[PDB]
Amino acid sequence: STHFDVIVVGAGSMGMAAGYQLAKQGVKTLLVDAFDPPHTNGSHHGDTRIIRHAYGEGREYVPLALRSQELWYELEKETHHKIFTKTGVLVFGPKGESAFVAETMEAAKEHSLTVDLLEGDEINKRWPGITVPENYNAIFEPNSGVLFSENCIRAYRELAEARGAKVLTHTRVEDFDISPDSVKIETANGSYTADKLIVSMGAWNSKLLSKLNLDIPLQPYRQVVGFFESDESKYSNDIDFPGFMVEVPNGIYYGFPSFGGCGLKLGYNTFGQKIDPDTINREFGVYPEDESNLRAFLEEYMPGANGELKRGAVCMYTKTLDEHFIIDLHPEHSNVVIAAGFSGHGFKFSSGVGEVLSQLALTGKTEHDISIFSINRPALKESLQ
Ligand SMILES: *Cc1cc2c(cc1C)nc1c(=O)[nH]c(=O)nc-1n2C[C@H](O)[C@H](O)[C@H](O)COP(=O)(O)OP(=O)(O)OC[C@H]1O[C@@H](n2cnc3c(N)ncnc32)[C@H](O)[C@@H]1O
Ligand SMILES: [Cl-]
Repeated sequence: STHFDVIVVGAGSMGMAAGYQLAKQGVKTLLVDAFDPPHTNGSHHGDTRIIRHAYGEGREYVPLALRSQELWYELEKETHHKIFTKTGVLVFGPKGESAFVAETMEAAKEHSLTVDLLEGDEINKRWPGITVPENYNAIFEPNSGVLFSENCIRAYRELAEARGAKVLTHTRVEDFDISPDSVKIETANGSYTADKLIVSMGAWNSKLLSKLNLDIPLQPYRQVVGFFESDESKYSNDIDFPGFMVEVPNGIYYGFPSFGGCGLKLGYNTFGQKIDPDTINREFGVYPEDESNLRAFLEEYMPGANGELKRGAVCMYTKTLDEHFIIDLHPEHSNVVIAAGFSGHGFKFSSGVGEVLSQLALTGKTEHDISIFSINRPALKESLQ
């Protein structure tokens, strides 16, 4: 016997941010999650997340990256939880052989971002612990950095609840009942109604959006990361070792400097096992590529951080065909908002997306230009049942 103004299904990276934005405006919101955010079953754990401004995936992402950065700084001031550390982010690759590096440089240029350009030995000299061939070039962004993702969701939740938002945990939404003037969700713990619905179930979007008559290609991928014992005199955040995302002949890798001696963290971005969020094996090391792919990179580019494995984590990417996000209203229901397919690089934007989702749910529009994330774009191959 309780109606809400807005219901958010999937209170993760995007959903909890949306809940915070809605709650702050006095909007009666209900957030429902299959677990208890932040948790280790979705796509937000692993402790840290890189945030970049100069965007190699496309310069059209810069505006939202900058707005998100400002929002992260605001969150830092609103909670006791640590939110962001300005490690700066280094991007490098073979000269003339990386579209990612090239677009990163062009994005910085087009938006007048503050960055350093260096190559060959200059990279090795500036950052002891990095060893790249002389034919490698790079762009360093000193003002971007590292976000503590679990703290972000935890802070957004605590703030949202303090303002009246209700969070229903360990409740898996199984179906949706949408009408022209209301929305209703079904769960093992009961049904709820509201005026608007926000759908942000991460990897599970690939299995439940069909319940909304949507047939959009979304592939979940098993993506691991490892923390390795490193030479702290070189890889510690304290000695300014940067966060990074680089492209080498065999793919794209990303990493973080050691924080308080937790060890350098590394991940392989271009490769992962195709999986189902309900049957994925979340144990690190069950595939010999888990650890081998990482050490193959370390022994060649950051030899001093190829020590004993301290910790491992298994997480998920949810890719769209063009690897661009999906942030839009449901084509058949203006009272339903969709957030999906962040394709492995959406957390840094979660703060900004929360704001966008709030605007879409309340007004059906947003001040941000989200055209590249249209649910109707061709490269997506979207359709109905
Ligand atoms: C996996 C990964 C991703 C990643 C990364 C490293 C790894 C190993 N590093 C990143 C980085 O350095 N910078 C960056 O910008 N992004 C990076 N990423 C990607 C980012 O983490 C993902 O894009 C992001 O987390 C996507 O957010 P989203 O909100 O989509 O996913 P979620 O956080 O998993 O939240 C979904 C929630 O919904 C719930 N759920 C699922 N099904 C249901 C049902 N049926 N009912 C109710 N709730 C449901 C989940 O429980 C989850 O909490
Ligand atoms: Cl993702």
